[PDB]
Amino acid sequence: MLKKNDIVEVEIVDLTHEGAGVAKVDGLVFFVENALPSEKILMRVLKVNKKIGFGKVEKYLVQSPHRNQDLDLAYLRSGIADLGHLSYPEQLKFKTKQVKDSLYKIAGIADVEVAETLGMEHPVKYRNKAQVPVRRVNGVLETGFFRKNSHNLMPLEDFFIQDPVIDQVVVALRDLLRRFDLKPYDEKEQSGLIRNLVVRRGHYSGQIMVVLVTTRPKVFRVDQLIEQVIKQFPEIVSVMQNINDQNTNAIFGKEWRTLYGQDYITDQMLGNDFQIAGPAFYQVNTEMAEKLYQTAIDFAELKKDDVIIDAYSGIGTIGLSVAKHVKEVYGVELIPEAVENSQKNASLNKITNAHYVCDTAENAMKKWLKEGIQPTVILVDPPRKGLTESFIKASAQTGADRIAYISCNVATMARDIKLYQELGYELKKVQPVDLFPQTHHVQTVALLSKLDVD
RNA sequence: CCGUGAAAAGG
Ligand SMILES: Nc1ncnc2c1ncn2[C@@H]1O[C@H](CSCC[C@H](N)C(=O)O)[C@@H](O)[C@H]1O
Ligand code: NI
Repeated sequence: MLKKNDIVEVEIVDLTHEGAGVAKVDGLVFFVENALPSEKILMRVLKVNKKIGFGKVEKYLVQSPHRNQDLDLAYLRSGIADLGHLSYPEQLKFKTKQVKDSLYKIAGIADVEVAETLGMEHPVKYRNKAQVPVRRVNGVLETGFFRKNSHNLMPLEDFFIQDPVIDQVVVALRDLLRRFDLKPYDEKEQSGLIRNLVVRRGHYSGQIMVVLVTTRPKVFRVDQLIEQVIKQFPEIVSVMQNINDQNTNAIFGKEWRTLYGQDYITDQMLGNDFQIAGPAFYQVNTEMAEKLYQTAIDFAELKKDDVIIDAYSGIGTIGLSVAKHVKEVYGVELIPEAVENSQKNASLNKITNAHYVCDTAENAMKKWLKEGIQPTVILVDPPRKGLTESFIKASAQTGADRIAYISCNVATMARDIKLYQELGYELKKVQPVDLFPQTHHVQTVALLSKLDVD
């Protein structure tokens, strides 16, 4: 039978969720990276069980017409750009296909129109944030990205999909951590000082926050290292320290300190100014977030008398960008630093009709139900894991006739939609947006609508 | 799920 690195000619017939190539081999399904439909490869088997297997391209016999390369002294996987070998138009078609397929396979919904993916004019160098691990590799302190399904660091200077300024700051920081001989983190030995570098840069403002993620409070010569980097990049207005002392894959720990300047940067979205703290979420592709937000606004058909609840509000980018053309905005957030951004961001743009709280989304709804606040619309933008049942049910009991659900994960979105249908919400429209070009990730906005009156 | 373009291990 087929066993580890036997060699076999196969033809790819489809692309998985992750963008891996599917091949059939004598009853078995094989998954293989950097192989597009139509391509014929010699395939070396990596592992094979009963049913499923994994394979690697030994040689390309015939390459797809849709392959990029061409481009270009790769950029070869790394982890960053797992759809980068695909031309950009086929990326869009793939993401549209992924939304239809999940809607059907999980929600059971065959009967809805899924618009084609709204692509990016220049789908490169788009990321306003870099979270870079710092490790010891072949003697030397290195910045880079983990290989898929590993914590094997691949040294890197060019990151392809990042704002190129962020790239330079990371390389400058790397050169300064070598020269001041600061000690990189080691996961196994549980030793060292420098765990991660985080660099965020305003898309419109150009203001940079640097975060040093470290295992301990004390960093020898930190002020001298700040002074050097601030000389090279005078757009740096914030240098912060995060202390993460735990054996965990979470990048950030509990404690934050300001080593230099402010503990926020300012950026603009939709002509409103927003202050952004280090641990607050901010969409990593601003240009496309602006179209995603606009899309959500147009789906929701707001009027001057509407009362919006902004669940999972963050720093209130959605909330406050609708606040001018509605009656009231009510927002719930998880982490204080972001709510205090919210209240300050309201103040900053002279918005009196937006009301933020700290809480879980469920409780603020419970409090708002008892308080007598009657919302017309619900805007939710949850993380990858989606919504909880408890939130879905509490949201459906407000009588809100419209729900705009913004999602960065179709799997959970669909599950959540299926629930909302059993509580009298019909899925009216769905619009994928390409927030993460060259990756398998897809951003969607779905509009949900009250039929029943209950 | 902790867990955030990648994100082992361990819960
Ligand atoms: N159960 C819950 N209740 C309220 N907020 C939550 C939550 N779970 C996660 N969150 C928060 O919801 C946010 C999702 S990110 C959405 C923020 C917004 N689009 C922006 O651009 O700023 C995160 O900040 C997260 O901390
Ligand atoms: Ni995925």
